[PDB]
Amino acid sequence: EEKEILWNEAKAFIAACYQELGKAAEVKDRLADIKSEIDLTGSYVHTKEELEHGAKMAWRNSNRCIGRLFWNSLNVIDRRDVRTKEEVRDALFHHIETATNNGKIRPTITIFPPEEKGEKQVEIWNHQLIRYAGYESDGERIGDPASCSLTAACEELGWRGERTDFDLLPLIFRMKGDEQPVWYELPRSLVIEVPITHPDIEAFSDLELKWYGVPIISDMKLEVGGIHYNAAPFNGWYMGTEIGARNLADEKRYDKLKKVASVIGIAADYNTDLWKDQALVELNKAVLHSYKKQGVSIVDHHTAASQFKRFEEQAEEAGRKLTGDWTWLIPPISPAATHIFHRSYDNSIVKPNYFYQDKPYE
Amino acid sequence: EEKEILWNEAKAFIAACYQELGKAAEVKDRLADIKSEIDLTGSYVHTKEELEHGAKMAWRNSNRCIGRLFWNSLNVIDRRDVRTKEEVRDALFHHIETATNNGKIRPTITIFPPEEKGEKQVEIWNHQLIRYAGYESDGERIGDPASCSLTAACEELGWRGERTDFDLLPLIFRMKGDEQPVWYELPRSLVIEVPITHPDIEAFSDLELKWYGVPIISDMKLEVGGIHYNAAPFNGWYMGTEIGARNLADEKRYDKLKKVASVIGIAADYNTDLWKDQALVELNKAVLHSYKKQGVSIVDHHTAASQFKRFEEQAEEAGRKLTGDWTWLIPPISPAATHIFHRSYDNSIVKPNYFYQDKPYE
Ligand code: HEM
Ligand code: HEM
Ligand SMILES: C=NCc1cncc(OCc2ccc3ccc(N)nc3c2)c1
Ligand SMILES: C=NCc1cncc(OCc2ccc3ccc(N)nc3c2)c1
Ligand SMILES: C[C@H](O)[C@H](O)[C@H]1CNc2nc(N)[nH]c(=O)c2N1
Ligand SMILES: C[C@H](O)[C@H](O)[C@H]1CNc2nc(N)[nH]c(=O)c2N1
Ligand SMILES: [Cl-]
Ligand SMILES: [Cl-]
Repeated sequence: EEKEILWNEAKAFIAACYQELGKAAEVKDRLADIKSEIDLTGSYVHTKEELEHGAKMAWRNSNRCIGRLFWNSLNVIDRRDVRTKEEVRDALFHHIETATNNGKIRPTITIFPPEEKGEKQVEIWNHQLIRYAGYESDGERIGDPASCSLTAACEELGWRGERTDFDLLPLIFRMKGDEQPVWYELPRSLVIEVPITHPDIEAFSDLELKWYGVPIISDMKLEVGGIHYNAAPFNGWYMGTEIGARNLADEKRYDKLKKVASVIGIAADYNTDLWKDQALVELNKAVLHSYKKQGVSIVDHHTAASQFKRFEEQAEEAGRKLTGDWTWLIPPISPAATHIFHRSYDNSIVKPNYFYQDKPYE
Repeated sequence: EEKEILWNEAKAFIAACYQELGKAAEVKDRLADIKSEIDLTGSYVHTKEELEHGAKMAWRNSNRCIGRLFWNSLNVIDRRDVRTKEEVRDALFHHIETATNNGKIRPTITIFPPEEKGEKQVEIWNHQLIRYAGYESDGERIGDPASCSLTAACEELGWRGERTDFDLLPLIFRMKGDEQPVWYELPRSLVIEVPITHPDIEAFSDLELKWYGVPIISDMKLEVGGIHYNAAPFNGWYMGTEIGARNLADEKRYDKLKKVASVIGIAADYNTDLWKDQALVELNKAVLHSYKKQGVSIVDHHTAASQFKRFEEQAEEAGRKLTGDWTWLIPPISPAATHIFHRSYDNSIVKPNYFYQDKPYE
């Protein structure tokens, strides 16, 4: 019956994928070979064309993503050939390098061997390949609280963080047949960081804020035609709000709004002064300004929303249903200033897609 | 069967209402009289206590409302005795006066006779008792575009607006047995308006912006225990964002953000400058400052969210399920700065409640 779910998903994917690539006449024969392959082996292997397009379809189907306009230009790196942790490590190093591209970020996905019997070949522990550590001890909070549990896990494995507010977490992943994951410290030369300054508030640098250049989500599962690629790290460029309105602003993150209000010279005493709102705007202006100044790719929420409007228009022209999660698509600042706020979206799940999966820690 | 829906709703309402008022032992007898009344008359008449509490329950059940903490302090005016348009007019005039309360706004509802056979005794055309007219002709747009259709309707009835950007629409309602609605010009002495100034940007007054003091929604239907009060205008005080981030900001409303950016001395050329976001903050600061300065009640979105958190806490303590519409509860500026953004809400509809109903114009 496991050979039935896989067979059904495969038929749906191959038909759709080959339609879009204009290879509709080759569906019948390809479906034949797959049918035999599932019978004989219990699974099937995607061609590079299928895998590449499947990854692109998956991004296109990500309801929560505002940046889906450029789904078809995704850079897909096929690494189903890896067998050693050294190979996984170097593939992850390479992903960071090519995606970063000296600041001109290339949306990229590196695809590792898929689950077999639901048995993972490679199991990545990082939420993102580049992320800051977090510590909580004796009322003392350091770094990114979102990373507290992974950090403690890494420190259980012999790693020790310097306990700055911006410790780079090591890459940590487990190979099939190993009981523990291994960890590799990130070469700093691969990691671009952006110091946060303000275009006209000189004192903003006193906050000593910074963030990393490329968000590379590495703990989600890519599903393509019944095949579960549990290890397939992917990246885009940041939307400024992710950093300015969430990462550095949330009380359960870096919680910097009070300090921003201070350096911009406004009181943080009264709700009616809207000091949090003002601090959010200046901080988000600072983030955008800082990334542009260092020549690292970034998009503001207005421009991103305009691009998403075009994605909507493109979907209609192509005859494809549009799906989306309104609650995630709206930016966390001035959402009513975007068209997204003023329309509704069908939150139906279409495959191929990227999914949450259980963590091996916590 | 119409006597069945009514009977079922009545049983559910009376039981619940009398539980909450601690009059549980009187349910059986009250349900008896109602049962006979429905048999004999085809409907039933609420006691003043039931009507008052039903209106309060309805507010408490309004999923989209962030101000529900004060549901139990609602001022309920029972006007089921009205029979003439002069009486309706004076009741509406009175509502404006008492709710305004010289600026110290009292949340108030005036309840008119309910539908009979679904036949309306009184039919209010206004969306709000106080609202600005809107005009669209020859590429010339004046006033509030949201009011374009009602304004044209009023001008079909012999009314003529001065075509300022802030023409007060007349009260317009239709009595049962009349073919046309009547209209009465609002006495200016009853209407408080607030000129919009900025606490430290003196040039802000050049925009000549203003808004009315009290939002009195007058086109929704109150449903209590099977009884349809189609005419029951109600009001609270404004949350600043309604005016600053929507009414004066929406492109399909007053569309003032470009002009705000000008008077606050920032460029409106680049999305990356976040000029819309900055303009929104200053405009919303101006609104709050202006209402406080004139001694007209208003609440900022942070304070309102804190109050709503208490409503959530109060609901749990009372053993009542909480319902809400996340998409409407989140404020249109800095929503992620409120707790509302970071939790989910069950959007189930509980009666008593306030409902949309079809308009007699358009
Ligand atoms: C090219 C630049 C991109 C931008 C600006 C962008 C923007 C965003 C943003 C702002 C979010 C919300 C993140 C959050 O609230 O935590 C998001 C979610 C998401 N994006 Fe994108 N994105 C981009 C590229 C991509 C790529 C390349 C993929 C994968 C192929 C992708 C897949 C997703 C997914 C799966 C989510 C939802 C994750 C979740 O459910 O938690 N996006 N995107
Ligand atoms: C006391 C001050 C109050 C504040 C600050 C407040 C705040 C709000 C706000 C901001 C909205 C959203 C409006 C929009 O987006 O168009 C809302 C919706 C609503 N409020 Fe309140 N409210 C208050 C009192 C009341 C009262 C007295 C009632 C009725 C008894 C009420 C019932 C509702 C209803 C029914 C809606 C939704 C209307 C719709 O679905 O379009 N609220 N409230
Ligand atoms: C832990 N935060 C929730 C979470 C969980 N699991 C995956 C997540 O991904 C968010 C996400 C995913 C893809 C992105 C692509 C580009 C971008 N700028 N941000 C992006 C953000 C977020
Ligand atoms: C036409 N705009 C949509 C709409 C339709 N029908 C009713 C509406 O009511 C919004 C509403 C309702 C009650 C309120 C009470 C207080 C307040 N400050 N705003 C309030 C706003 C809104
Ligand atoms: C599409 C969406 O339902 C619609 O634009 C809503 C979004 N949330 C809102 N929330 C409030 N308070 N008021 C509104 O008018 C809207 N508009
Ligand atoms: C409760 C709600 O689902 C949750 O807080 C969501 C709201 N919308 C969001 N939207 C984005 N883009 N990112 C988030 O983390 C969240 N949080
Ligand atoms: Cl992030
Ligand atoms: Cl309004």
